[PDB]
Amino acid sequence: KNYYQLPVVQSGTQSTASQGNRLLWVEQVTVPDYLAGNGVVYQTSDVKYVIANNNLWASPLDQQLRNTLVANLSTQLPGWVVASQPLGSAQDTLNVTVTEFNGRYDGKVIVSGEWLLNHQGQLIKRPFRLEGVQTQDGYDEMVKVLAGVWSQEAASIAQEIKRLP
Amino acid sequence: KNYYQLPVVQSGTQSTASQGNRLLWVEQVTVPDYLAGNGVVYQTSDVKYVIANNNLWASPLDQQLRNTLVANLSTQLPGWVVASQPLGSAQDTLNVTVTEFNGRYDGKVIVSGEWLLNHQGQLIKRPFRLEGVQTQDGYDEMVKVLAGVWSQEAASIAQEIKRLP
Amino acid sequence: KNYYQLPVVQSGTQSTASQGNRLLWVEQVTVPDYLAGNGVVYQTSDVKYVIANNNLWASPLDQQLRNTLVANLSTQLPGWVVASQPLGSAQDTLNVTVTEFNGRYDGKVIVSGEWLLNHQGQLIKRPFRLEGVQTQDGYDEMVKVLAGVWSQEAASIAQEIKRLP
Amino acid sequence: KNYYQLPVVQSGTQSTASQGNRLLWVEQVTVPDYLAGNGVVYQTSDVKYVIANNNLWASPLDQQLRNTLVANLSTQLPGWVVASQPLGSAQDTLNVTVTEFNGRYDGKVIVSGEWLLNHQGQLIKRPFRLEGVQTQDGYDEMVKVLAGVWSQEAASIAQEIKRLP
Amino acid sequence: KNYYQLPVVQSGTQSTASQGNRLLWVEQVTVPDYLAGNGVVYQTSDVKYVIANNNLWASPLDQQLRNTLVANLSTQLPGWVVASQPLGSAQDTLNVTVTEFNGRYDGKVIVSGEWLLNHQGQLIKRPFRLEGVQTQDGYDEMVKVLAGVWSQEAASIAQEIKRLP
Amino acid sequence: KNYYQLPVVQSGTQSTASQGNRLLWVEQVTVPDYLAGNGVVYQTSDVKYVIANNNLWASPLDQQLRNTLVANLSTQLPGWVVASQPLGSAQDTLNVTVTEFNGRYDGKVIVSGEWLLNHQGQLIKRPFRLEGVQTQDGYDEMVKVLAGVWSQEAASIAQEIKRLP
Amino acid sequence: KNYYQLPVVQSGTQSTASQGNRLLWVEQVTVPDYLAGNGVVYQTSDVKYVIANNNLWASPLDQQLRNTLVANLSTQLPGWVVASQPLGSAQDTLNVTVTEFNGRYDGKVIVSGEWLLNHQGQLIKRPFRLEGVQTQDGYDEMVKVLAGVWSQEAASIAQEIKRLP
Amino acid sequence: KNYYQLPVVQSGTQSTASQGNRLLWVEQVTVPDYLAGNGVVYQTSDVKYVIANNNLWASPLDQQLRNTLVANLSTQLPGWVVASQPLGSAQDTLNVTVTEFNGRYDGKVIVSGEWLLNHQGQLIKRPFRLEGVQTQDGYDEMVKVLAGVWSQEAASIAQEIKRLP
Repeated sequence: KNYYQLPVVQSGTQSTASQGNRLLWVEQVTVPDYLAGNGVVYQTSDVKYVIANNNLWASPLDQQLRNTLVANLSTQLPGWVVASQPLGSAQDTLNVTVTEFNGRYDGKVIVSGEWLLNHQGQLIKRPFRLEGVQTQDGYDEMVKVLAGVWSQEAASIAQEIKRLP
Repeated sequence: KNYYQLPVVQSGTQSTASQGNRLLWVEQVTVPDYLAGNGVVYQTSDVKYVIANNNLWASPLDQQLRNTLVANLSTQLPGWVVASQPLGSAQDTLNVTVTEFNGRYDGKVIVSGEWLLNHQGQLIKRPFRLEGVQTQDGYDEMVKVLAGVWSQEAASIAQEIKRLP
Repeated sequence: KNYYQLPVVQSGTQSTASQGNRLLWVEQVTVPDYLAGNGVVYQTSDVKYVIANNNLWASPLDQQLRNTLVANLSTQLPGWVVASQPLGSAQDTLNVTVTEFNGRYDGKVIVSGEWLLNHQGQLIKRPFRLEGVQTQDGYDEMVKVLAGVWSQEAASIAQEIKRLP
Repeated sequence: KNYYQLPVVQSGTQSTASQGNRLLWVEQVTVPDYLAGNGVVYQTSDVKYVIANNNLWASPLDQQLRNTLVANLSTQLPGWVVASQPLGSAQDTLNVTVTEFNGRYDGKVIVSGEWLLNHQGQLIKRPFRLEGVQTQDGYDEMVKVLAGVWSQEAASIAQEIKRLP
Repeated sequence: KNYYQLPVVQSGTQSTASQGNRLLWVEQVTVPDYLAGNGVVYQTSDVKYVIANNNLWASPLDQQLRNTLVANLSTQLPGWVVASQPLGSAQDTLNVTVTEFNGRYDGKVIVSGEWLLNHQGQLIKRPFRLEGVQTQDGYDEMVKVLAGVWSQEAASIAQEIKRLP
Repeated sequence: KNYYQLPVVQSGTQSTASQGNRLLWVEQVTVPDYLAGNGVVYQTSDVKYVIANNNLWASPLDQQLRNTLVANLSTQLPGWVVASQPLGSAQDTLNVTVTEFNGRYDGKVIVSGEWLLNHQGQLIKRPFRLEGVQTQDGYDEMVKVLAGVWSQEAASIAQEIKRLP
Repeated sequence: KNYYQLPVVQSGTQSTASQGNRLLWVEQVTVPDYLAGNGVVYQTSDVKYVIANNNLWASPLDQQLRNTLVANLSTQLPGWVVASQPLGSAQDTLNVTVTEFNGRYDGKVIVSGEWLLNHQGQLIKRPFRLEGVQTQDGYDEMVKVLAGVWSQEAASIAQEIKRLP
Repeated sequence: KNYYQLPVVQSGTQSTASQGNRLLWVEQVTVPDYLAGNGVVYQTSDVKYVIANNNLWASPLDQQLRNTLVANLSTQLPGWVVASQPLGSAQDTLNVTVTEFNGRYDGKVIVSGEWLLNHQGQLIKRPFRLEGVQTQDGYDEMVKVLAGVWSQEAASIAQEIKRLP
């Protein structure tokens, strides 16, 4: 048995308060049943996949993505309070649905999905596709590159958030 | 065991929804139990079909159709915001039913169904049938052609949407 | 294993709108437990039946009847919007209960049931019995003649609908 | 395994319900668990019965009784509208209970029960017992005679209905 | 296997109406778990009982008692409408709980319980104990004497009802 | 397997409840899981007990206690109406808890508990312990003595009730 | 098998009434899953425990603690009405959570937890740790010392209650 | 099978909550399924962990964390009242999430997470990571160090609380 968990990070000891508002609530990262299960997958063909047997998630993938996104956004938004729990009526909402989170026959690892943001009536939706390479052909390197690309797309979302005050 | 999933396309930097009218919600695409089952269907006679036991959907087919439809509509409606979740009050609703999504014994592939749309009170209903050809013997080519036909019908829905004031 | 599904049809590309109203909602085609199951049946005597073993429905019979009736009424009512989903408060309702959907010892295939329609307080109920013959003694021909007689009774209902503007 | 179902009779072109008063709803006919079970009962002594293990109802007996009652009442009440579903506000309600629906060791068949009806506030209650004779040794003849007695009691209910202003 | 059912009776063709009111609703005859089960019991000692193996109830004892009480009260109250279903707001209520329904080591068969009646605020409660003898030592005779004593206590309740207009 | 049940005593012609104040409702007597289990308990040491596997309650002990309490209270309160179901608005409530209902290794039997009563707003709380002696070796004698002690405590409750204005 | 139950006590025949108020409601004694189960435990190390196999609770530990606390508080608060059931709106509330209820490698038996009291807005919370010794190394003595220390902490709570009129 | 539980510390005579402002409620500490499982985790590589099958939590880890946090906060906030249950209206809320609570293959132990607090409308969010060293080979020492780090983080939360007016 081999279980993997996305390394969750933290933003030091900033202790951000809601005095300057800037609230953010993160809903559940919706994921289809071929990634939402406990099985790590590796694209072997154009539409054919392969579910791993003993290479599983430590906790379900959607919860991992939600918590790591909350951590990455809290790190990459200094002065913002981002939480996976409801904050208030003046909070801005974020809904993420992941479409791909696997490797590929060429040794590449793909992340992709869509994210929507509600800011006081203004809704902004955007899809994303990103790729990384494995230095060593292993599930360990696969999950690590997955986490790296997850951090990349979290940084993209943080930039898009900081763009509109 | 082999698993197949329809590739969910994605665009680049998308638009916002502060206009309100550029909103569309794709409710879950309903399919009958012979398509709702996790097995791939192969039409062998006029009313006879065969469900493959070792060739399955990676995730349930209805969720795949809903997600791929949302992605295609988000691509060919750049000024709009198409989502698989509710988006507002003046948001538009799109209810799609799929009656056939399988191949035939003559080496061909069929996709048929219906769809209803609500544009600010006006309800528009349209059925559709489409037929493609898989050129190489294999379920992978069948799934590829199926995804292509699904994208073609999403483009048809986009064209019908753009035909309104 | 041999699974059968009623061939669902379509009405081209009419794109009927609710501007001229003419809404129709189709409730679930209620069917007793000797036909509502997955087992095709063949009347062997006056009250004795025979449930088939490997001759089953692709999807449950009631859902098949509901969807095929929606399709047949959409085809046979040009200018009407017929759906298996609620349309509005000004919609007319239709409730169908099937009593027989099998073959007979003489090679005949029987369809029968009752249908009720609500049009703004005016309720119209009517029973129906119809028969067809099988050119070849086979379950394939049986299901095909069943679909043909289903289309026949759908045409009867469409005429009864078009009778009262 | 042999399955039996009561033949559901049907009339031709029936009437409408714009008058309101010509409305009747047959609630689900209740039978005890010795009749609610899917097995055919054979009364062997005064209080002793035997439930056939290989001779069963095609669908549960209570639903069959409700449907056959609705059909018979729709036949012998041409000016009325009898349905197994609610029909309006001024609609009439018919609650039927069946206490015996089986054959006896002397070669005879028994059908007994009670029924209550609500006519515009006036509640009318009447019990009934009827006995027929099966002439040929077989469960098929028993079911035939049972259906005939059920039709006779439906005719009795129709006569009691027609006796009101 | 030997199943027994309390013979339910009827009151001819009186067709009692609610014009003279006299409504009666019968609640579920509550019975403890040593009689409420499917097992006929036979008192072998002061507090020791014996549950029969193949001598069972055709339908659960409480439903049998409720239906037979409804029938006996409808027979023994000419001009009253007694039902196991709610009748109206002006109806009188009856609640019965049986404590014993078995035979005894001496060949005697005991029935006992308590019944409460609500008539427009006036509540009348009363316990009862009654005994019968078996002419032949058999479960058949046991159930038959049980039904006879049930009719006896039903007659007692009918007298107590007719006592207070 | 041997089953035991406490004999539920019964009186003759009882009284009515038009006075309102002569009303009492016995809520379900609660016992812990070592008494709530269907097995008879035998106290072997100070805190050690043994649950008989083949000597069981005919019906769950708590329901037996509630019914026997209602019967005894109906006997020793002739002017009152004690029931196991709600009786009105000015009705009185009696909540009894039983902590011990078993025999001891010295050949003796124990019954202990508490009870609360609501008399027109005044809440009265009283605990109780009682000890009897079984004279002949056998679980039957134990159950007999247990029922006797239960009747004694019901008489105590009756005496406390009669002590109020 | 060896089952143990905390000896519940009683306060004679005081028959305390609510005329002088002094109500007390006891909520469920919340207990973690290593003590809340049916398994008696014995601390073998600093953080290592040992769950007993055949040394179990007669009824679940939390119910036992709740009932014994109700009894001890009723004994040790003369003139108060303490119950495990709601008493009224003017009642004072008590919430207890136990953290330890086991023995130790040195033969010591530890009880510990926290209790909170609500008296008309004034909330008073307090933790407690207490120890006892076993004269004989046995589970019997263990449960007995547990009950003794439970009585001790009940006396402490009774003193804290009597401190504030 | 070996079970481990974090020792829940306890103080002496604590304070009251009549002031209202000295109130804190610790909602249930949430951990992912790799920590929510009853098994102890041992981090073997960067993203690889191993869950011990025979070394388990005595009770679920999340409940243990909540209880130990409440106890520590009750110790280092003498003037406050910290509870695991709601305490009032002006009460403060503390939502803690734990992302890591396990040891590493270099002989070290990690505890990381986040926590949010609501002080009279002001929401304060802070993450934390802490690392200890187990000196003797054994899961017992690991659990000891884990409890120590948890107490250290509770002290950090107490310090952040005391930093407010």
